[PDB]
Amino acid sequence: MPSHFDTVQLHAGQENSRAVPIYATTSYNPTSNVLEERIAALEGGAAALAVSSGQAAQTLAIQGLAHTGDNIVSTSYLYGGTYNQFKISFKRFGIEARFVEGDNPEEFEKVFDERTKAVYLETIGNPKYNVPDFEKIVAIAHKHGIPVVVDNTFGAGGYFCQPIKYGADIVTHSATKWIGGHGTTIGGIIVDSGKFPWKDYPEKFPQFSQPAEGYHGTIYNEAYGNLAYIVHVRTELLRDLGPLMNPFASFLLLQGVETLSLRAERHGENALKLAKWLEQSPYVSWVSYPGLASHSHHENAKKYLSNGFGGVLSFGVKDLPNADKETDPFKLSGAQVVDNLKLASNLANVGDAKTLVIAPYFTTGVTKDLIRVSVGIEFIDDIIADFQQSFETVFAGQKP
Amino acid sequence: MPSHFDTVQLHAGQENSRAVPIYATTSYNPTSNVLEERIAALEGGAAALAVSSGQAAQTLAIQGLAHTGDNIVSTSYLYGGTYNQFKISFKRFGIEARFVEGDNPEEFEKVFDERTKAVYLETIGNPKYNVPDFEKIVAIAHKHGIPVVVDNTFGAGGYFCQPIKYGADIVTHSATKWIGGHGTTIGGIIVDSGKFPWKDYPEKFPQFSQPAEGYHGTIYNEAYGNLAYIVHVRTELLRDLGPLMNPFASFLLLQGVETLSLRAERHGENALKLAKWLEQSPYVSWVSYPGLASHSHHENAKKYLSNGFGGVLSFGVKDLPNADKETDPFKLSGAQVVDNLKLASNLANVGDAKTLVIAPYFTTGVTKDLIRVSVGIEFIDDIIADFQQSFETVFAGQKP
Amino acid sequence: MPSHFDTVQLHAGQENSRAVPIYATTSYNPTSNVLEERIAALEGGAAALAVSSGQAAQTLAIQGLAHTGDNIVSTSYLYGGTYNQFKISFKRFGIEARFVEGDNPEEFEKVFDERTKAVYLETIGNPKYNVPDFEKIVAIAHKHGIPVVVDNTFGAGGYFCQPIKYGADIVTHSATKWIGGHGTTIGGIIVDSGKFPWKDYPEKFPQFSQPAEGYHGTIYNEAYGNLAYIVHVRTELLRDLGPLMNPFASFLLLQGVETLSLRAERHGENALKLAKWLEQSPYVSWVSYPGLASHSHHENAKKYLSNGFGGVLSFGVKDLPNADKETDPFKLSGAQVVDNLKLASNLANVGDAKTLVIAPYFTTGVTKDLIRVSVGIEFIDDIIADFQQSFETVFAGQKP
Amino acid sequence: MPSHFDTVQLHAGQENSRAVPIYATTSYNPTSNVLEERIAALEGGAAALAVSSGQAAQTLAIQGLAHTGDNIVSTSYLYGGTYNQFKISFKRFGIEARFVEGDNPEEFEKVFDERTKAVYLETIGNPKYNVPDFEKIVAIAHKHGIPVVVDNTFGAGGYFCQPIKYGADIVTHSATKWIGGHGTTIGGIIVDSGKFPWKDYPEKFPQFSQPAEGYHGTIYNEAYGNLAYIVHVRTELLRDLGPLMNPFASFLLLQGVETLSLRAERHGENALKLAKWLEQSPYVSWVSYPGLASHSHHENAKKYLSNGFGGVLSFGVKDLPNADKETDPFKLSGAQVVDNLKLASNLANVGDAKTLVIAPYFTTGVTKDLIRVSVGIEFIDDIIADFQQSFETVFAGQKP
Ligand SMILES: *Cc1c(COP(=O)(O)O)cnc(C)c1O
Ligand SMILES: *Cc1c(COP(=O)(O)O)cnc(C)c1O
Ligand SMILES: *Cc1c(COP(=O)(O)O)cnc(C)c1O
Ligand SMILES: *Cc1c(COP(=O)(O)O)cnc(C)c1O
Repeated sequence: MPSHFDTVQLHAGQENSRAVPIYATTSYNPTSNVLEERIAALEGGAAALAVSSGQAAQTLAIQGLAHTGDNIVSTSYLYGGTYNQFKISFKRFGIEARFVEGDNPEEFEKVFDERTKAVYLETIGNPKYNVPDFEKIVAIAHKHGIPVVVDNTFGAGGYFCQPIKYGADIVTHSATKWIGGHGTTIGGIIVDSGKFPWKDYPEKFPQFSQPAEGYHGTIYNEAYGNLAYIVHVRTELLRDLGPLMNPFASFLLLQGVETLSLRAERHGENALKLAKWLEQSPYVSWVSYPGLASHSHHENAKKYLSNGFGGVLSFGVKDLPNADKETDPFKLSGAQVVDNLKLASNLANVGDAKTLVIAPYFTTGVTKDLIRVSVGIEFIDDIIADFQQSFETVFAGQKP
Repeated sequence: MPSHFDTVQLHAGQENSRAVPIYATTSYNPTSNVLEERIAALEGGAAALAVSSGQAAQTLAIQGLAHTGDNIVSTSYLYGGTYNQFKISFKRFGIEARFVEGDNPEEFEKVFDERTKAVYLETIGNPKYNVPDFEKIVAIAHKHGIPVVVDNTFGAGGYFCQPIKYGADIVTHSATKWIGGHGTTIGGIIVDSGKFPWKDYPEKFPQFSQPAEGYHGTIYNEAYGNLAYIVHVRTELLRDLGPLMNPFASFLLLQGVETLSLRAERHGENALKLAKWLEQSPYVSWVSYPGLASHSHHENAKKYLSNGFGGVLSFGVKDLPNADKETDPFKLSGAQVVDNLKLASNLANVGDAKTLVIAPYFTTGVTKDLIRVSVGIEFIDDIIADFQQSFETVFAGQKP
Repeated sequence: MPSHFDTVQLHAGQENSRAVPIYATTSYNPTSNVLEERIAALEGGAAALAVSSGQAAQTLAIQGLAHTGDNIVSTSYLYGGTYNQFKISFKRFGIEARFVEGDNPEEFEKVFDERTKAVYLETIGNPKYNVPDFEKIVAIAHKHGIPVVVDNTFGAGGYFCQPIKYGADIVTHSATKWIGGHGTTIGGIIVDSGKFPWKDYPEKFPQFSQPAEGYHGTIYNEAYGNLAYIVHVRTELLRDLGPLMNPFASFLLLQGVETLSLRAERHGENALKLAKWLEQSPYVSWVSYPGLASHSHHENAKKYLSNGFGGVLSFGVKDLPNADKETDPFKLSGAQVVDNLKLASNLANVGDAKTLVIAPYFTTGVTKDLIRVSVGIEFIDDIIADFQQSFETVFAGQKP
Repeated sequence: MPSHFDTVQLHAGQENSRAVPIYATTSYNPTSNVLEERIAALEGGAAALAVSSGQAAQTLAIQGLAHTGDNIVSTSYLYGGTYNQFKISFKRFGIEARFVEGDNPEEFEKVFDERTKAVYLETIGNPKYNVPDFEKIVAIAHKHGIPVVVDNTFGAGGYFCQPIKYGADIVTHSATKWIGGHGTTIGGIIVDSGKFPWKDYPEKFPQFSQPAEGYHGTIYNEAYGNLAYIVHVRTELLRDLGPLMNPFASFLLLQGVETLSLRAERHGENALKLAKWLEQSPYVSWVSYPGLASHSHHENAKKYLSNGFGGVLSFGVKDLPNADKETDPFKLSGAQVVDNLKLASNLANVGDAKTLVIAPYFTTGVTKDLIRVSVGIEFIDDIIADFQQSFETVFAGQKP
């Protein structure tokens, strides 16, 4: 299970002061550059760009492809923060999001036209935890000269999945999650594979083909070759729109990256064990996790993930007797179970070293019985023991 | 000079640990909140929002007003980065920037239609340091139901000018400059006056009057009344597009604010004394600074600024013999003066406590003789002596 | 009023990235070195050393001179924490502190013996704010081959007093106070004049004259000449005993240093004005401030202080009716006034930009009527008004 | 391998903002408080104190036991910096360090007298990695009423050893090393088991028995019972002597602790494998690591360590021809091996996630051939391959 990734996450971008300085300066960012190269190296990309958040990394990524009058094609299985960004905020920019339920390859193609500037996927989709069929979707997007953008947040900076290996062109990360690993720092990363042939599609992507008025009349394809996309995103979009990552955030996230494979491995082993334990528990109706045999999209998971199946799972708790008669929400077995955990923390992030839970129906396909768990790196027996005592307290004196 | 500003910059938002904790967390920003409240109070606004840069402040401020198909109307006296942002970047979003030379208010009205969603000004415009006629431009924009957005970066956090006092609706700052004060930290702020009556223009500004699909069906005008703009910018745009200020940035900027009035006063007084001296120098051909009586906009400057005239001036250095015959740039007198400076630092920021100079034709009204100076809070005799010794070097073996 | 000091506090040690990096590194401090060189220049010293606290700066400074069996001679007008340090902690190290009273030099001579390794002064002593007669005490210490160590904390980093200019050998600072300026960061500085002739006293100070076994047999006097003291303190004491300043602290203190003269000037000016105003107040029995003619050591203050008289003052509030008939402490006017302050903050620090108060008799001569103010840089009229409204409340229904 | 240590390292001290705020304040440290409770829980201690560095932790730890005229008794197998501290700087304090070669209990006893205030040991001693016989040495120390102080730095925060379970009284750490884990942050920890019965030695330890003049006449043994040591060290020594830990360092170290078990396990496993590999190399003359069967102390090591044998090893490289005629020491083989390493970094720290090497003859038992290696958590094959390619280069064109 140890591999070269362990070396890369400590050395890529550090060429020759051993720790990298916080260049807290406006004027002459080396700290962000190390981070960028390291995540590039871990993803199997050519270059990367750091921005102030996951949401910013997704925003710039798409705005570097699509302009007013354009469209993008996305899975409907969206991290809920991405869904509003797409359907609502992007619409105010004249960018139309088109959603393909299920991920039959020919369903994608039926909404393609010449104004389609990206296909957008998530490595592990919220909230059915389906892994996309990267090869089929990439073949069909590339056939029509459309680049593929993948949110690989749940791939933990490349540890569980490197979608560039399966043909993805652009990868985005909420580094806020597993890359940082400690719930201290918000950040995003955009990674360019450097393999999408912009030159073949000068009319679809004029931003790389035509002199850039905003950058000394540079033709990005001529001046930067295969890095045209990421250079344009840096020199025009980041410059003009300004979601830059603070060097202190760059520093903290570099600290996390140094232990990424160790943390992620443990997150995955703990999540698979917790998911298996929940599934056999008499308190639980169902569990959703990509590493369970019972998972529908397990075939893709097995093919495209490695070293495990991600840090996150969902499960439903069985009802208290008199389930639907109870007029009060908070008194339902899901919210109760969350309120009685002592180890797990009730809050909305994922990718902390600490185990985190949320019961969606009660604050933020959301049923009342549903608990989402970002599984931490605590001792698995204490994690399980925490759920068990919560179940016990909630179903107090009353078989499961 | 001392005023209640001195008290506010230390106490607004810390009404109730004596220093403000850096809450480097993702999950449950309070440092950001103190900064926002403090800049709001100094500018006389109702509320504010901190974001990752000045560029982002301007981007979100406009994107909270204008959607694709809309237009905005702007002075053409723009900060370099605002120009490309407006001309090139906003165009990709379907927002048309209409530029209007001079500060005749009839030039503004000329280019209004009912899809005009903002008028945009700079308190002290670049590169000629023109202060606009706030009263007249506001009057005419408000007549047509159009809100006025003012980049008050050169007003130093409200110290040299509070555009809201003259009817501005929205104020944006590069907090990177004088607010921070030390060249360490990038950051932006948006300040809402809360005096623009969104309710009276339900169709020009649908984002405040129609149910927000991306925010639980809320009608911002109904739920948040006079704070509809700023709440929308926060809960929709900031959330979806993601240019968040890091808490370490919030923290350092808060430290700068606490001395803003002390610093800005000294920047003002030093700039004026440098300007007057350059105006008597045999080595100078012209000087541009709003507090000089010879400046074309000296009247507006006197009426809308107070406590001084800002920290930035430009001047032209006398030509050396063979100036147009000279083919090589670096031997032009401007580049040579900048090269021989010892105290001043050659870089592009403004608003550092250190004095900074740039000869924009020899790096980035961009004529060959032109030196721009952001005048620092060094002892004035040391700043002057620095220019003097360089002039002497550059022009040696001649007659001043 | 402005002087070269304003240039020095921005430029010294920044030799040739505009801001100084945070080198958060164990291995290869540069940030620290800038702070050191800058405070040395501000104090007219040859070199300096940064350490984790004012208490650490005092400890190492003394342990750089005195060993077990030795004594030092100190004013008894000690900041509270220095007294315990000296009388109690130093004793466990076999260093005996001898406390001399008043300013008279002859009393100094009487307790001097061949094992006296230092004389210790404070620039403004607690809590009577008496300034020492530097010239007489230095003359009589130097006659006996004894160096003078001065805690110049209340000197505000050289702004109000540079004791080295009156012959002091070694100056220490709690940089926690005026040097940082914001109550955020704890730190200490030791400054060496480089002017004490260690070579003339090889027996009194063997640590500079005998091969140092702890440092490869170096004789500090030969290898480092006039810097023997500070090099010995760095390379032996800091190394072995370990009170090192973290580079983040170094960074924040440097930011404060950049406005030192502006803050200190305002603190001094506001304290004098407050002091005068309290004196004429009929709620006030007495006022102690070095810049009042009423002060007993006024003449030392005017000879050795410049640009003002420090940031700190004490005063007595007149008794309420039933003065000695109150056996409840908290009903006395002193405590009542601090509780009804709205702008001032009640805590034990000095040197914050904000106004700080304490009634030491009701938590930390220390009489029942006494309030200690560290006067901030708020608008003076707001500070005064805060006292008045407090007075009026406490004395409501009763004459001044 | 995974255990409860994994939960404790995440949760101890964070009872109920999910991330710990950085309280950068001088006035009212909770960040340090979390780190102290955590390291105490990981060591099996009652309480702990954070200080500016490991050197400071060792200094205050001893100064809280021994006063002028006292002695302590110490292994001779000391980390370099400790030896100078003990032999030289402590002597200036009137504390005599009595060094006891070897690890026979009885040799400790022969230098005990009634002024012996500590026995000081190291978990893995330098420079030959000997583990002391804890049980035997604690029994003879405690028989004479002497507390045992253990530098457990190389125990990695309790992961490889918890000396308190073997009867140690006080444990110190350089948290600079594995606790922190990234070479970013300097710090120390003192841990008190709360088991040493101070009340039975009121004259050997008057600091806990006699009213404390430096702290309100308190008798630590009465007011604080079994926590008298750690409270006296905090409220008197830390307060007067001032080696405070900055909250930024607290925060960074807390982040490191959250991955301690995962890092330390990989360090231990990587060192053992590198050790074994070195043992099959034709370029190596000897290897020293506690986990090898050939190590002199292998039995103590097996008894008192667990989960591995620590992260550091040393070895000696064969000479190149003409050792003795070489007059440039950078042309010797140990130096050349270090110079040709690509992955390993040449510097003095240990306990970084990166592999570090030093050949101490060429910089800081120190012989020509010695390389010390702090083995990092890179992929072991990369680490081995680095040494191999280095040997291949240095000894190119030769017999092996
Ligand atoms: C958290 C998250 C995001 C948004 O990231 P931020 O850094 O919080 O802006 C987007 N993608 C995935 C799948 C996420 O989990
Ligand atoms: C610097 C500047 C900007 C841009 O702000 P950043 O914080 O550098 O993104 C905006 N307008 C003015 C006038 C500024 O000087
Ligand atoms: C605050 C103070 C000290 C102690 O400094 P710390 O940085 O608080 O350890 C010493 N001397 C003076 C006069 C003080 O004001
Ligand atoms: C590094 C170290 C120390 C000294 O700690 P610092 O944090 O460098 O002051 C002492 N003991 C051990 C064994 C060491 O490894």
